[PDB]
Amino acid sequence: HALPDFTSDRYKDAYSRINAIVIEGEQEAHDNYIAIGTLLPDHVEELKRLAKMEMRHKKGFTACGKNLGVKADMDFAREFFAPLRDNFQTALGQGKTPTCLLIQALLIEAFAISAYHTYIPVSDPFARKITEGVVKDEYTHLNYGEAWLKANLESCREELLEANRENLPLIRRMADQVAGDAAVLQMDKEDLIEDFLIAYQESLTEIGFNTREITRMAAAAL
Ligand SMILES: CCOCCOCCOCCCCCCCCCCC=O
Ligand SMILES: [Fe+3]
Ligand SMILES: [Fe+3]
Repeated sequence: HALPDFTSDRYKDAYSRINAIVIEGEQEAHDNYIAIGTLLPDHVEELKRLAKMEMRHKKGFTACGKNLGVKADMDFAREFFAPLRDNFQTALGQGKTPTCLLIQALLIEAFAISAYHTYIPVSDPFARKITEGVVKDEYTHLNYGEAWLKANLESCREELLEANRENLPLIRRMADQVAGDAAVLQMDKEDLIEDFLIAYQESLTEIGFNTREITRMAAAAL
């Protein structure tokens, strides 16, 4: 806390959707951290700094698409995120800070970390430097969210178990929907799943969940 042919129509086609998802994910991260600031007004300056970070990342990932001569399929990306975006919006409107934090700071960050770690060894030299820069910049020891959830665990255990039950399957469906395009990019779905589960288990351990609790939570993916 072998390399694909980056110039082929097959590669560019799959990249148009993967690149769009990463770009949209970064925009949504910016919007979510600002929204979280309305729930945690004393966290506004840290959340503004984290939102500026994600926008820097959005620009770097936009340049990855441009460098390969690929037009990002933004409509596909907006639809890909719509279920999780809807649940974040519902929790936000209800003032459900633990749900908002689990979605953004835990699920989405672990999803991003796994994607970046899996992509790095199979990426083009331009995108590799951008992605490595993004991982060597997803940072505090604990996120605004480990740290707030670690500090507030006793008041929000049941909501966290509910948020996980509702949102972890959405993350699994997202991984299923993009597995084909990820394989075109020479990424193995099993590596993505393994890295996500490890990153998510690490965050849950840090927050104060025990092994049995984590096992039951990870099982909600099915
Ligand atoms: C239940 C296992 O779920 C496995 C999910 O594995 C991750 C597969 O994701 C590959 C698609 C790439 C999407 C990257 C998301 C970018 C979000 C960046 C937002 C920054 O906080
Ligand atoms: Fe990011
Ligand atoms: Fe992030």
